[PDB]
Amino acid sequence: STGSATTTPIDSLDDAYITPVQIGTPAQTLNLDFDTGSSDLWVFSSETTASEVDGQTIYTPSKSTTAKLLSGATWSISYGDGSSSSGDVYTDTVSVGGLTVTGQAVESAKKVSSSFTEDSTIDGLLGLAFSTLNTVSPTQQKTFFDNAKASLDSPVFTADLGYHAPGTYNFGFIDTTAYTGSITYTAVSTKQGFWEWTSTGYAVGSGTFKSTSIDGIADTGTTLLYLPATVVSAYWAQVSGAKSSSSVGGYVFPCSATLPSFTFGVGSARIVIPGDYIDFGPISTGSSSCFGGIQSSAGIGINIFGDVALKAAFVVFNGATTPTLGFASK
Repeated sequence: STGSATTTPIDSLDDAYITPVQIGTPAQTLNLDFDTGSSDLWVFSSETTASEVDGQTIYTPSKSTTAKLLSGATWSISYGDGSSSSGDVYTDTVSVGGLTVTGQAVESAKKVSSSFTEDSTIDGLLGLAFSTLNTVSPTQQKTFFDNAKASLDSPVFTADLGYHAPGTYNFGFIDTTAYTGSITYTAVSTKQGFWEWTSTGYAVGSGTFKSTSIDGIADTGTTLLYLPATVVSAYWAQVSGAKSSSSVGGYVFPCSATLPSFTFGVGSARIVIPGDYIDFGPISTGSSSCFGGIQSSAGIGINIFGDVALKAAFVVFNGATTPTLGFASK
């Protein structure tokens, strides 16, 4: 089997992407944030505290003929941005882009933190990291990918995120029309439950490439590119008037600037992030200070190749017995 679904930016900045997901019988379609940095499929639901729901579409298990309470199971998750959610668990039929899994754990939120409530466009998350990170207790549950894997034509999914445009998540096949040149594959460590890999270095603009190992994670659920402070300082030093602002919480730059590109290495290959991808617009409405898309990972404890980086590539998440990542230009 295969599946193919379009993923759509939630706003004009590409702060996140949503993908429609069918849950239950008859189908209830929710728009989920596919997150290769976590391993829980959780939804706004009929159980969510009413004051914490503001415009989201909810899953109502009582209206699904295939929903079953997973008795005694609970979940609770905290993300890198400080957000959180928790609740109880159903199993139900879940389809993505025509690919169906029966018996998928659908984590129903009883509580969500304010950032979730305030984002009306995201109805929940679909985690695509390794199932070792799944938070269900006392019986850990599998991701949608892990449950689909054995049925897929190939044990892979791909992320093809757009810049200010829709893109695609495919399951079970590699669309050879969706990228240019060849795909470079690189090793993955699953020791922390992430798609963790090592970039071979970077360049700023037209500058020379710096060969240096940068360990980090491929994380579709993180907006920005978080890299070591040395690398980030070297990038922003090329932008007149850029500075790190402790009050704003990262590097800002004059909205009048033209940003340089940023290149990262994948083995001997290179992915170029155009400068425009690094502009996250005014820090507050009408400001002439703009927020940067490359930020320091210092204090986060891991480097994160978030959407800023991944949207410059066609990315293969290879879930074979030994997982690997692949990157191609597009």
